[PDB]
Amino acid sequence: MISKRLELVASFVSQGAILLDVGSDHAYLPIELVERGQIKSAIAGEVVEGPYQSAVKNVEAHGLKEKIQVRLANGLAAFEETDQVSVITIAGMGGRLIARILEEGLGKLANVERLILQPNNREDDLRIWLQDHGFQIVAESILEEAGKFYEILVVEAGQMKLSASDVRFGPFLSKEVSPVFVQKWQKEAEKLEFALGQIPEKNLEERQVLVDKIQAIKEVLH
Repeated sequence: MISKRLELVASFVSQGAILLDVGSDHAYLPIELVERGQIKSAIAGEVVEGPYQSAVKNVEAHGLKEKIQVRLANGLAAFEETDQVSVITIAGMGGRLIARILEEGLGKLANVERLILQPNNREDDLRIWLQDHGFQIVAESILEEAGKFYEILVVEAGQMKLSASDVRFGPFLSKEVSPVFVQKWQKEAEKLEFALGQIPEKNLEERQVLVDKIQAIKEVLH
């Protein structure tokens, strides 16, 4: 019932966890995880009425009302200390929206062991946010799906100090340089090389930003 993207997210969900899945997609991830004996129970948060009702019905269809609660609430409003959530997944959103949800519920995160985050974009700004709020990345994965590329960041409480290069490329991804990582950044290099092809020729400052981006990529791929 889940895609390769969410299956990859799933693989970081610690055995025995109590899970909060934020904006859960039809509750398929938590349903799947409980059905395979991987977690004890879950909360699926949904902020809109449609996705809320679909998550409620899927959980009911699967007979898992005793193990998965579905709550109508925005982001981290879906849980409280008393829920004993140990893992939170937040997947399928832009990275700055992930940061906004983490920021608004920042006061509840101290007793969560692990966050698994799959930003659709702005991964760099999410890594800055994490670092500035007392979180460290402890694993990263990257996949391709229908011709697009998705990063997954695994995070636990603690300090990190990222280089500009780790901010942009990922401290784990830039070390592995997997075949999928190469396709993503190579494709991004050619996009940049094409755009810098357009804009000419004066206004150096402007072309410069694109030039530095291209070298950064060349360096991390060497």
